[PDB]
Amino acid sequence: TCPFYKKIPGTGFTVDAFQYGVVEGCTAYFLTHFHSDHYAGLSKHFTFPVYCSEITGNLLKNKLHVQEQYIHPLPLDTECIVNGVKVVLLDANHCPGAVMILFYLPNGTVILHTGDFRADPSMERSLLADQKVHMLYLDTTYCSPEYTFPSQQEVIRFAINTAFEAVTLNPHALVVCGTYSIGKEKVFLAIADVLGSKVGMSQEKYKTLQCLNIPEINSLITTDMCSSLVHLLPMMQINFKGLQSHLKKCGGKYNQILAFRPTGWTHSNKFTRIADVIPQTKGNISIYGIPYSEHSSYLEMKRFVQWLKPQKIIPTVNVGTWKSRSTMEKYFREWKLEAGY
Ligand code: NI
Repeated sequence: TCPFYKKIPGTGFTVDAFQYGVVEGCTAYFLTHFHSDHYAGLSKHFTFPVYCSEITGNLLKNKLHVQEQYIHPLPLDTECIVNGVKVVLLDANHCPGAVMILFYLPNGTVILHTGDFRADPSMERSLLADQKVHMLYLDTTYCSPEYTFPSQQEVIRFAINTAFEAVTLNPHALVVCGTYSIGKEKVFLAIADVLGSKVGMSQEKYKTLQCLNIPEINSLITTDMCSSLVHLLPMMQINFKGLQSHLKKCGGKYNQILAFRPTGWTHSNKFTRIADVIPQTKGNISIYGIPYSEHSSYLEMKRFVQWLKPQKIIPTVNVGTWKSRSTMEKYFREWKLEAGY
């Protein structure tokens, strides 16, 4: 059944709750972003109102074939009334179209639902600065102190420098980047930009990217693989067997592959820095795992929460085990005692 952490009290609303059939008493279904664990269950047969960003609405229409009459896109940073309740959508700094949602309950309670987010100090100057938030539904993906990772900017500088050096040393090297969802587009766009190439990809992935309102996108991507020296493949294909296979497909146009796997966290984060990362190499193929995250580090999460000073925190990630739930509750209490709320 629908878990309590997907329901907004005092309303008929649910958030990211499309796989339970009809939720008894739901009058509006919000969707924070287009990732499959969140939209799971939506299709052309859905007949309840879906509230979301413009970009998530484009993906629902074009990829899932949800009918236009059930898609309700809302502008960001704008007070809107939904079924009698004031809401605001905020940029979540996750993937394209991803939002946080502020609910203003008729009784005066204010609720923030972060969806999935990567906390940033810029959020401290949004419409959140303007009133008190009582209850926080929090993306706790990386809620433990071991989870450090570099800034997105640091990671993209590493990727750009690595690729430019490799291709300038060997003009017959191909760059491949893995993907299995929307998000982390800066990785392949930044590398293609420094190399004066468009990124080449499958017709399905091109269609997905043409839904994201990225400025000048027609100048940056293509379905013509041959004309491109940055290819995107399914993340599954980013291994030596998959890459040797791919290289055969290019008809001796290339003699070397340099591949990127943008992971979340991996345990080499605890020891090694970004300047010191090394690839796995077999033959003329080298694979770099780069820690490009679209979720909060522990410290970023902690700063946001200590700034916001909520009365109550409801985790939305890692909630399935008693050990995880207890660990999280211990950090929340530490944070509240340190900051004095
Ligand atoms: Ni997500």
